[PDB]
Amino acid sequence: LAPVAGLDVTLSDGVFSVTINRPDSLNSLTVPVITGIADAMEYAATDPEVKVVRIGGAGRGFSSGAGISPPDEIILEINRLVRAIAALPHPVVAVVQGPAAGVGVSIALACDVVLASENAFFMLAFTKIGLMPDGGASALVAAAVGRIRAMQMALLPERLPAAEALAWGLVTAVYPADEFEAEVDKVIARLLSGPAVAFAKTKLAINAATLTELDPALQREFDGQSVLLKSPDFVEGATA
Amino acid sequence: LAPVAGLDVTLSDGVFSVTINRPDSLNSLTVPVITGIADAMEYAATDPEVKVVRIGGAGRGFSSGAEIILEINRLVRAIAALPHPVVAVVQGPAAGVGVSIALACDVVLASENAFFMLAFTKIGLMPDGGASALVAAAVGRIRAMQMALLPERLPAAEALAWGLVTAVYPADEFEAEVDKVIARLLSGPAVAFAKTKLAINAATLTELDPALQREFDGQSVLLKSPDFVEGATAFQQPNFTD
Amino acid sequence: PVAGLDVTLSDGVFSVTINRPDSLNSLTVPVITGIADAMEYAATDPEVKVVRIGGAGRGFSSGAGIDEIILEINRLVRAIAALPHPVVAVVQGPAAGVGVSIALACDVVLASENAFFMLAFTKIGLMPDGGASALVAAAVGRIRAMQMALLPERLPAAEALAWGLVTAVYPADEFEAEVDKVIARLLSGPAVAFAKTKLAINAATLTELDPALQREFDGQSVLLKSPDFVEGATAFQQRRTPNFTD
Repeated sequence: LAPVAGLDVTLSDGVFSVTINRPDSLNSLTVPVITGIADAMEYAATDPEVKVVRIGGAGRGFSSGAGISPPDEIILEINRLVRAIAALPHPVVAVVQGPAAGVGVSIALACDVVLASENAFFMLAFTKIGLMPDGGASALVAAAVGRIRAMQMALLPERLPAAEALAWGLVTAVYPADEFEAEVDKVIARLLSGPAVAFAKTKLAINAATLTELDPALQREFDGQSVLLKSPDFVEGATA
Repeated sequence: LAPVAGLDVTLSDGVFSVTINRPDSLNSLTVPVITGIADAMEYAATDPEVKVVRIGGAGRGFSSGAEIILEINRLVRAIAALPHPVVAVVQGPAAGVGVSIALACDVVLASENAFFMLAFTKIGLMPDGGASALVAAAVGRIRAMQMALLPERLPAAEALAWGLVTAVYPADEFEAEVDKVIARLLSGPAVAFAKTKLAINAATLTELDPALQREFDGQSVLLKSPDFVEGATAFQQPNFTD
Repeated sequence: PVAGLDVTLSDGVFSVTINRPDSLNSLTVPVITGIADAMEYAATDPEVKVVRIGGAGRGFSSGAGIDEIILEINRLVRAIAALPHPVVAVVQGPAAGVGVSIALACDVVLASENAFFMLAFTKIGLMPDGGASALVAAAVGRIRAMQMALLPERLPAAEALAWGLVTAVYPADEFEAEVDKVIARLLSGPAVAFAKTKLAINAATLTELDPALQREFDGQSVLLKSPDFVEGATAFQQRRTPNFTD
């Protein structure tokens, strides 16, 4: 597997771990990073040494989203990345220690388990800069919290705090910020000692029932974002 | 756009507003005025100076609800397909299809004072307006059955906790908070909002159109059945047997 | 006529009560076959207006006792979803594994404050069956379904109400009387509006129930005849931590 700058990928004791490490950019994502994540997830599905996956961010925040600083390519890699999380025949754990915004939220909600810090908030930032949701957020969000709440995060984006995310059913768990790394470790270890084949078949089955709209949604997002990206309102969006 | 008795429609500042004005019926619905809402929503879909749509009711209540089915269905598909944010403004009770109209919208803003009730079943009918899908899509299947089979006035605050409503305000802050939200929408990117709303609807409302059809087929039968007669009558002044 | 299972019709009220209190209303194949047959019977019979499932004594059902088991689970679950009457689950205590699936296939779920829910399958090396891969998410959404399934915990009634998983919670000492009120109110309601209401919501929300049941069959078939299952059931029998290796 090829190494990628701003991204640490390690496999230890069946825990495939993928950490985005651009702590100066608040873990914003660039095409070659999105691409390495996609590659790693696709890789993880093929390696019989993998039992549990974990994706997270170093520093203060999980990810600020796609780097706001050819255009269709970013959308295609983001889509290829989400498909790969959703297909992966193991438990995927998103470790959300700080803020997650735009695509960061989508990546996390493509995952199977979402572990939040009291610190963390979530924001579907896209309309703030003249874009629409990406990475399947058109389905992934509503698949967890329902329609009205999805519509709300997307048209009236706001820093949704962890405690509220959990009460909406958007995250699996919230730990106090001083206990977070320890509680996350206990979750990974419980999963690591679980029935690997039953976990695989359970994750795939819930996803086949709850994500029948993922692919259609990725097709629309590609169609829609691709116009919005090459459009005037977004040039203004990125300026401010 | 033809003016319609019992309905006010305005295009001020890029804000398309539609208000049911029959505060004596508690904003009850008829063919002519349903038809009007429907026409106006279809109008607002292509008028290139519209940015945000707004449905609401005069006075105390939002709408107390009810051929009539078909025009309701046309109304609902028009909300769902409108390529702008449509906002439900619910200052007081919303009953029957009134609930369905509000839930078809994309943002539901509610007063401390507001209440939602799907009480078709009390009078021998089934839910309408796509409620057999719109409710579940927001709050899931178990809560949806509860409202349909065990109807109860659902105060705004619980509705919010469930997640069928976007926001609840105190009666005395209500209109001001509503206008901040509208104003917030007006400031936003109009094409990105249109694609966002339509994308989210395509993911969540795949069962809405078939639901409109099954409802039409079902009410049709139930509307010309004893249990409706008996149920309509016992509200006027029930013993159901079908 | 089935051992461990009482079926009764009253004044339009078809009760179905598992009676293996000793094992917390465990489910054998004969008995699963029974509830299934009973649910199918109740769709034909014009005297039936409301249907209640429950289990005797402390528990509701601890699920499958511890292949045809799955085919019949599936039959049962389809029979409940297809039933043109309100079907009520009366949960006075623990619900585990397919016990939960059965509850969640119902239309109305009434719980005691004593009750809890747990998708146990995974503690013993199985996947969710009985449509649980569709039915749980259909009520509470994907993140929560996945949590219950991958990190099973005893989810107490009251937290199940907040999630949207059940219709109502009652204090234990008030539970039986309250169930009765809800049953009677439904008895008094219009039967055909109810039937159509039920089926319309089911048809909008359970679009994936059938595909789920199929996947669950193909998946459990493999898992039940695997080494992780024996390790799990044994370890549960022994009140012991399992060591999985598959």
